[PDB]
Amino acid sequence: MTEYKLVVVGACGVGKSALTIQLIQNHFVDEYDPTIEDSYRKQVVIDGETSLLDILDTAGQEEYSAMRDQYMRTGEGFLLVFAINNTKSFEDIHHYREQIKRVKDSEDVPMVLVGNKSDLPSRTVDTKQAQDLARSYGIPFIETSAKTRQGVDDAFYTLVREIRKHKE
Ligand SMILES: *CCC(=O)N1CCN(c2ncnc3cc(-c4ccccc4F)c(Cl)cc23)CC1
Ligand SMILES: Nc1nc2c(ncn2[C@@H]2O[C@H](COP(=O)(O)OP(=O)(O)O)[C@@H](O)[C@H]2O)c(=O)[nH]1
Ligand SMILES: [Ca+2]
Ligand SMILES: [Ca+2]
Repeated sequence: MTEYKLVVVGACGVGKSALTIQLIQNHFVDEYDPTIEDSYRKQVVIDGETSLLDILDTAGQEEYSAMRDQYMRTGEGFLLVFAINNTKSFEDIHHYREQIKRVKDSEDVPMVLVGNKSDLPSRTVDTKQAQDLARSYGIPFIETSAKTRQGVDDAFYTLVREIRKHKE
């Protein structure tokens, strides 16, 4: 039925590929090529409605390109991923949201804030601080672990729900 282009963004090392490969292939990768950018496709039923998801896992370099902008424009929703043990990656969220706003030429873009690595005890970003950030953005916040699979489906499916809400 409906096709959704989902884009997974966030700093290096936060778990973007690990989340995406869990969702698609149902295993946890311990180290995956940090530069590679690929898309993945999956059909899922969400709220009784079949959804064909096309998921772009971002990586590459810390640089502007017209080519990356082109692909980011195709996205209909974005996962803003940080790691709960990496404060810099949380500080970086703001940058990704701003660059999304730029390429979509919209401040109302479907997004979900994802705090990954929830299985690690050594947390440095409090749930409250991330919840307050998500509240300021008007988006959901979901804690995940690509390692245990806690919240992985929920994060992607909540982003599809956000895209559906926005399209109406
Ligand atoms: C370790 C490799 C990795 O995961 N990344 C490389 C650095 N990336 C990155 N660095 C800075 N800026 C961005 C900006 C974007 C972006 C551009 C336009 C719209 C939306 C958007 F997120 C991206 Cl895709 C990656 C950047 C990515 C992480
Ligand atoms: N403990 C833990 N490690 C994770 C989790 N997600 C990713 N990692 C690890 O963190 C590192 C970076 O993951 P990766 O998916 O390559 O990050 P990316 O640069 O954002 O794509 C790898 O060692 C992964 O195994 C998680 O939820 N829990
Ligand atoms: Ca990656
Ligand atoms: Ca909103």
